[PDB]
Amino acid sequence: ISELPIPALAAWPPSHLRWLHEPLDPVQDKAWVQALPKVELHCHLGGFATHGELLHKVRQEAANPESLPPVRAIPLPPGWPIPEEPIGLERYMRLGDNNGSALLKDPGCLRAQCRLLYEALLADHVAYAEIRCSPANYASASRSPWVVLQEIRNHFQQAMEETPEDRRCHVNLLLTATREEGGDRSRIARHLALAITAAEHWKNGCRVVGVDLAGFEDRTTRAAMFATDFEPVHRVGLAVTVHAGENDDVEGIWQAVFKLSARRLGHALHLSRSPDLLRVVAERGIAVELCPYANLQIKGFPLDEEQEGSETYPLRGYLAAGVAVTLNTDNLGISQASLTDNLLLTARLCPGITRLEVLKTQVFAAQAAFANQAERKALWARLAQVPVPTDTE
Amino acid sequence: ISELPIPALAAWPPSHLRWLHEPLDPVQDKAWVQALPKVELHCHLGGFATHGELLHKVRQEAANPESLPPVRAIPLPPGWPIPEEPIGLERYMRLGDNNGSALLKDPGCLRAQCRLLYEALLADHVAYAEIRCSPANYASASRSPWVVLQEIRNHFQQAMEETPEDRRCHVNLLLTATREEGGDRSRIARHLALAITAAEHWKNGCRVVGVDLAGFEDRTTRAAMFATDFEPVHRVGLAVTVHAGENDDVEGIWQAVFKLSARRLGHALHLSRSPDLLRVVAERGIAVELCPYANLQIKGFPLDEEQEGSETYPLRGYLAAGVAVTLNTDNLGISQASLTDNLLLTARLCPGITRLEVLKTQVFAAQAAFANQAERKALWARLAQVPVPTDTEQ
Amino acid sequence: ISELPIPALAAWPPSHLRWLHEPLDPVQDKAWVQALPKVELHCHLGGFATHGELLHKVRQEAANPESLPPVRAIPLPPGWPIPEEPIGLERYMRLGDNNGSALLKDPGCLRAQCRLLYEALLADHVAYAEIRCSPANYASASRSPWVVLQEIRNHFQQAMEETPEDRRCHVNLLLTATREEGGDRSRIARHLALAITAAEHWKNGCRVVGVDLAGFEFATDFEPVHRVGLAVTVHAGENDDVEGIWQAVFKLSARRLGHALHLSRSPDLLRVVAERGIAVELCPYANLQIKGFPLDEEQEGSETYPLRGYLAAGVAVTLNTDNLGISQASLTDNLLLTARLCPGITRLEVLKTQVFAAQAAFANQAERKALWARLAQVPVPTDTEQ
Amino acid sequence: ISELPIPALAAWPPSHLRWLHEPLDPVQDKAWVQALPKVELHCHLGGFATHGELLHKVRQEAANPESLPPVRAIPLPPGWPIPEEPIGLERYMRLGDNNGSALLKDPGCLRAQCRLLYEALLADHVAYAEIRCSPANYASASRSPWVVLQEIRNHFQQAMEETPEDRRCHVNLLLTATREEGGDRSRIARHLALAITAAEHWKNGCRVVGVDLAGFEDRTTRAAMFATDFEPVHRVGLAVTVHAGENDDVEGIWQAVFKLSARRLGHALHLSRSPDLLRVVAERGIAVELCPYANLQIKGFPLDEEQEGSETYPLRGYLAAGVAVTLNTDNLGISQASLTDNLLLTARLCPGITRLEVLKTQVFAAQAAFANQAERKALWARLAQVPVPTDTE
Amino acid sequence: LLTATREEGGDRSRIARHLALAITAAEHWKNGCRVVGVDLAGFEFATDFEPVHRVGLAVTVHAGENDDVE
Amino acid sequence: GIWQAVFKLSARRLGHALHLSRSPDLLRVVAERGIAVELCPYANLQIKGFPLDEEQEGSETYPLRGYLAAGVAVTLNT
Ligand SMILES: Nc1ncnc2c1ncn2[C@@H]1O[C@H](COP(=O)(O)OP(=O)(O)OP(=O)(O)O)[C@@H](O)[C@H]1O
Ligand SMILES: Nc1ncnc2c1ncn2[C@@H]1O[C@H](COP(=O)(O)OP(=O)(O)OP(=O)(O)O)[C@@H](O)[C@H]1O
Ligand SMILES: Nc1ncnc2c1ncn2[C@@H]1O[C@H](COP(=O)(O)OP(=O)(O)OP(=O)(O)O)[C@@H](O)[C@H]1O
Ligand SMILES: Nc1ncnc2c1ncn2[C@@H]1O[C@H](COP(=O)(O)OP(=O)(O)OP(=O)(O)O)[C@@H](O)[C@H]1O
Ligand SMILES: [Mg+2]
Ligand SMILES: [Mg+2]
Ligand SMILES: [Zn+2]
Ligand SMILES: [Zn+2]
Ligand SMILES: [Zn+2]
Repeated sequence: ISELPIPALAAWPPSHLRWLHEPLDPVQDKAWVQALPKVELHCHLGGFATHGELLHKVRQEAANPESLPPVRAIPLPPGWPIPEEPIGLERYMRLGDNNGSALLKDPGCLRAQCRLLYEALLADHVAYAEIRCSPANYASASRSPWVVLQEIRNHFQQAMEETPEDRRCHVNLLLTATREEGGDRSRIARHLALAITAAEHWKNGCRVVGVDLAGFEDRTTRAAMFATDFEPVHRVGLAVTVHAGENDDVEGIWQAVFKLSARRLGHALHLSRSPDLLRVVAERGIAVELCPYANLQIKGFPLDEEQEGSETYPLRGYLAAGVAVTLNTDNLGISQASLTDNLLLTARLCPGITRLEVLKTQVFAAQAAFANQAERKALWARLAQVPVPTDTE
Repeated sequence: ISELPIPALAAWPPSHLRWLHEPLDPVQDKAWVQALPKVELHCHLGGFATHGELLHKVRQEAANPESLPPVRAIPLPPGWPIPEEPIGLERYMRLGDNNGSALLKDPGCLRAQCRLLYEALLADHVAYAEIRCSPANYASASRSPWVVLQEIRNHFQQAMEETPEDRRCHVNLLLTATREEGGDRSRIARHLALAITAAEHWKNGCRVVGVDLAGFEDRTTRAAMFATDFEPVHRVGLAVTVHAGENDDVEGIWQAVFKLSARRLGHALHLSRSPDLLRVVAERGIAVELCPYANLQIKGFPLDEEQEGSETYPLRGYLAAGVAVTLNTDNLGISQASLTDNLLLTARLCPGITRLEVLKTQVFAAQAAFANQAERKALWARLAQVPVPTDTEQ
Repeated sequence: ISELPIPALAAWPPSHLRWLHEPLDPVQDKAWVQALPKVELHCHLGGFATHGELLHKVRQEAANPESLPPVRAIPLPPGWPIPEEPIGLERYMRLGDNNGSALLKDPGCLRAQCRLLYEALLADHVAYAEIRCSPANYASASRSPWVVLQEIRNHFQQAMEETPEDRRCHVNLLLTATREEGGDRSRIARHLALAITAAEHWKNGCRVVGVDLAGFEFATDFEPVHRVGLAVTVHAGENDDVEGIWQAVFKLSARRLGHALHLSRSPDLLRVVAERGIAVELCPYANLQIKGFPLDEEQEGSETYPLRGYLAAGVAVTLNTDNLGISQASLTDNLLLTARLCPGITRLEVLKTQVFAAQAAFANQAERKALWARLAQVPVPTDTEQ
Repeated sequence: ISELPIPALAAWPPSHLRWLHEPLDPVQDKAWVQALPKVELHCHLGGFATHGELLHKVRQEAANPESLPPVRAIPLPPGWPIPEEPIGLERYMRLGDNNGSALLKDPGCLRAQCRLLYEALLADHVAYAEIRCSPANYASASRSPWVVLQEIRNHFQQAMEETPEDRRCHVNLLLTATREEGGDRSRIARHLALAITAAEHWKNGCRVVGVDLAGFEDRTTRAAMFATDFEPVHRVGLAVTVHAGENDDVEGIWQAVFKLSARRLGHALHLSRSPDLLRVVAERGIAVELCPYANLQIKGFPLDEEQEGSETYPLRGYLAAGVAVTLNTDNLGISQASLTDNLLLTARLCPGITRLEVLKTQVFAAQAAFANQAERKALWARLAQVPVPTDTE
Repeated sequence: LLTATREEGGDRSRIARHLALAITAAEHWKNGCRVVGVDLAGFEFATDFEPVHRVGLAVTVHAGENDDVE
Repeated sequence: GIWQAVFKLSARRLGHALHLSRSPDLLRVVAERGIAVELCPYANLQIKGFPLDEEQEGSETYPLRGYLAAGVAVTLNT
């Protein structure tokens, strides 16, 4: 019974302790997954309402109506949400363009984004979430990057107060730095000053808990990421999370762990190919952020297989290796899946996956989260509220 | 019309122009200096209402008039503000313990501090001021350093908008990297991060224009500050001023100019010892900001000497070497002297200083201010209104 | 129920769960701490038997009996498990000069030293131990530091195979690279290169798991160490700078801090050290004898022992013995004197220090599964009658 | 009379002041500009007698006439000095091949290049000149770079002492480190060491006032410059000037102002592209030295336009932004025109340029010059004799 | 040989002036008496002597007043 | 590269230093400090290629004799 992830999970009927050790079914477990207290660690604010009804619930709430960019017709590929072929990384980002930097440069639209994203998290029974936003991308002449960030924190804090304590998703903000750094260096340290300042203005509720180092994928940005002083952010308590991904550079992942002191690696899909890096990423406690739907639509993986293979999703191999893996959503709108759908899609990507393994990902996520001693004492008290199975056999 | 700093002093009557070249009279010219549109560059906000009737008025404005610390009795040296013998900076910095860290943590006391200070700036006819504040010292559990800073800016911004354009003193903010109390890399990283964010939150009115690198005296405070990357400060447009008082350390001034890229030197009273450093300061146009009363009280100088001596005030020596010298007040309350008084003391401190030297120091200050093109155009328009003399009869 | 660190403490009768939350008895619980499966993370090989009778046993079975330097004179301070006053560190080092570099720079003696130390670990019911050695300190003109290290590993490896698997104490080596503030810097280079080479040589049984740092309390010297999967632990004893623990965590990439008794001074270091999982190695007897702490106080003051404060803050605190012979106290004794130093320490906290050590050990996946299973069999209480 | 650059312009009658604010006429103002006390801050010694009669005058005074290189065929592009199309830097550099480090290696020819150049400076009524030379390029087996530098300084000093004080141009020397790509980084060390030695040797008359980083237009010598430790040249009182490379890079300029402590920038024609860099350059007081003819022939700009544009000469944009802009001649021989000719071209390159703008540029040059307190007090006394207009209406 | 002596927090201009003088004199004279190297009476500064090595000047370290192999 | 090897790697031998004569200062430093230049004739010919069976010393000729005449310690290897 010691193999169980949660201490409260041991004191169950013996039948359920055998059900949890049985492979998860992606069709009949939609109700059990839909009630699990979940943790979200890789969520982008810009890619939430990128098309559909949500894209018009935000545009109808704009402060000024006549300034919104006209809705362009971005054709979602066929087979979507599950494309028959990968669409690449560049096409994946371009899919969500009716939101982000063009729709949320408005007090009204940005408030519909924060408020609509919180209800979606509550609809998925998420107990903790680190939302990744770029305030510097949304700043107009009158709206400073601090004004934008100060409103995002206040909108989420307002949502967290109107809900009861037991149905309350605790939202924390990660500040991402990407895109513009390829043409300047002032922005890389202009964005690290917000985090240091934002990490001190607020001490309770919604807080800026870390700095998200997007742009670690490119090579010139990586030149400026190690050409920047990161000790000031380390002293102030901010944690560092990095985007790995298409660039399959083992040397890049090595520098982040030991030069930037990164505590989480995003989209580390090619980590098993280096056996020496896997151990270091497994003994030091580094948490890997995996996104099932967002990786199938950008890289492609075999679905509905029978036995493990050479191009299988690395979720199973990481768990055996001891790596602390976590399943996330990446882009709730640019993709079409909630945190429940992603957890269910890891039964057609990873053959033989156990239901208890789905619970371990929410225990690893509950330890990788950049929360304090108070936030992480109410998160574990909510993961112990896992619902009893509906079938049991 | 050969060597005239202000260009409005060219259609100047020859009788008055010759009067401009005569030595300044400390007692008679008090009325003329009082009407001069001056520039302030070294003014510590927390040393304004240190004692006297001004200290009390900051204390009935307290939002919570029960947590106010008691009034500690801090006697002044006899003969203040002109002490018989210099008291040193350690004793000097303790005279203003009734205001500062204790007090100014109440939101009401800070608002009175900012508004009362602005009133004293209009009384001296100051056209541009750069107040040095440390928001990290007035912060509490419910008041972060950013909240304190945003309150200080909005108190000065309101006062600016309530004044006519022709009689308005434009106030800017400098963030001070504190003395030996500072030096921790977790504290100098917070001070610079706040300055970078505040340098961009505001683009009109009262603004944050630079960081004051106090504690340069401490040898342990150095090399924690040379170990921090000041490049992001320079990229965002923040100017660096170094508070180089209370020693002759020639190898520290050399590194501030060329490593920290500092643009102003505070209390550089030993520049004449190193002629090589004096040429670099004069040629590169680094402004040396001198504080007459604060220097006389802290370290002492001869007064009313007939001829220039070895220990004489270096104000005229700096001017002869083409150094952009500026005269400031340092601490309005602790020193117990206004900007007008500081200019008049130069006659006693520096023998034979002409009335054109005083006007030159104000032109030097206008060039050394951390002001953008919009504020410079307004400051230059105010410096062209030189008051007409009254005693041009000898 | 979701507060015990092992999913086996929960499924007990109600009274046992109630006896754990009571303060640990430093007398009655002697028979129960002795039966606990402990984990040792701060043990020095050069201080096992520095005087007494075990000095003779190591001295008896040398291989060059005409070389053994004569026994010097070591006055133990008054009583000494527990000194009346601190003796300092530099004095504390010289309390064990009858054993170490001199005696162990002889093939026969070094066999006894590793053979006897493993004997002590078994008697204490230790399921895991990371021993610290300095092979370059035992080298001669015909016994290179590699030869010394290879002998040490096989002596521990031989003992492990001679003991049954149920009672086996898995031992791993931890090379100590000490910063000579006056001495030559080559021995820093030799030790690091020796650990980088030993990392790949052995993959089963006794292994060289990491490098220890007695000094710098060196950033560029440790980049190669991190490539080969070696974990660095930094001594943080004498001196009281925060900037040393601040550059050990983020420049040397340290994963364990030894004798860090002044973390509470800084309020940001405690959060960082308690949010990244950095473990603090504490030695009750060694810290008491070196620096001195109030004992038997009925309340927690300003100078009290920081174990309970660290535990409240979430810092992963382990309890160790540092030097066995020099301190003259076993792991159970160190685990019992903590009650005297820390008033109100519950007996579940003592169980907490062992779980934290299990997560702090430099063992691999296979090593951890044997260590975790062995910790599952927690001994049932004996004196539960009140 | 509150923004007049020169204090002596306030005493003018209030009828010429109206003329002073009118746009510069490049045809009717030839006589007025020719009598203006001018300042030359960018003038290469090796590109003066590159062709024409001046080349043969220099070639005729050689001490070793048998060693004179043959006069090669250098065809100037058609339409010179106003090329029909830009000819580029590399082609522009090769126009001055009949003069340079071929004739100047002869001690006799060096006198002609140094004494004829001074005679061309008095024709333009220049009150202060900063000639930049590379003594290491004219060295021989029996003539070290220090020997060449002594002759250059003493040839200009002799001419300076044979001219009246109210008619004498004060010539100062700048040493150029011309970026040998990798093969010779000892040339940079040799160049900087020569400047430091000469910075203390002479304290009166002609002096070595600074070092010219003409090699900043590269990528490996820019890296060589950025690791050269310019600290010693800063302690001996030497100023630093940097050639803003033809490559449109902003990261180089940011390091020239804050890492090399440069006090001037040469051909900084792309400062407006970064609005944050133009603000720092305008506030710190860095002087941008612009050559109209050298820029119109190398890069090419629209001429005689009736209004501004997206490709117009950046003189007006820099002046409006509060930047210290100076007009120079660069290579006075290769460009085939004088300082007076360059000033009148701004009426064609920059439409609407006023006659008070050219006066401002001379005031900017007088403040950007690397002169001491003695040479500056004599330069201002010469700039106060502004010639009275000959038209007035 | 030109001696570039580090001072106890004294002057730093002479350590650079002597190095520049040595670099110039190494190329100035090629017969008879010559400047053949620089003497370092301090640091016993690694970024201050790259120009010395790039020109072929030999350096001799003038150790003293200490017993340190470092 | 030959500069950083000598003065930053503290090299005592240089392998395949066929372009030493391009920098007279570097050649003089190598000769004076006694740094040995190890040359491989067949490997250099097969990789770089040099004229063969000439009668005089050309610009592209193999740099052995030039290095020996300059006082450099040259070694021939396989
Ligand atoms: N897979 C990825 N790889 C690299 N960068 C990514 C990736 N996914 C998101 N980003 C970065 O995340 C940043 C934040 O995206 P977000 O969804 O919050 O909207 P946004 O900033 O408005 O987007 P955009 O930059 O596309 O207009 C974007 O700048 C994008 O550069
Ligand atoms: N060297 C200095 N460093 C920092 N602040 C200074 C200094 N000299 C004067 N001050 C004033 O101190 C203010 C912040 O510090 P604080 O008000 O606590 O003063 P203090 O000198 O530390 O002591 P006190 O509060 O007793 O006056 C600054 O805004 C400035 O007004
Ligand atoms: N508790 C400690 N604190 C600091 N340094 C220590 C400590 N214990 C040992 N060292 C250092 O580690 C080395 C000794 O390690 P070890 O105890 O394994 O061998 P030893 O037999 O005691 O050696 P030696 O006789 O050379 O001291 C020496 O550098 C000693 O300074
Ligand atoms: N416009 C320019 N941009 C960049 N570098 C330049 C420019 N003009 C000249 N230089 C550099 O200045 C160096 C010295 O120029 P100068 O005219 O004084 O010498 P020179 O005798 O003409 O030299 P050379 O024969 O090598 O061209 C030239 O070698 C060239 O490297
Ligand atoms: Mg010992
Ligand atoms: Mg030429
Ligand atoms: Zn992300
Ligand atoms: Zn001050
Ligand atoms: Zn040039």
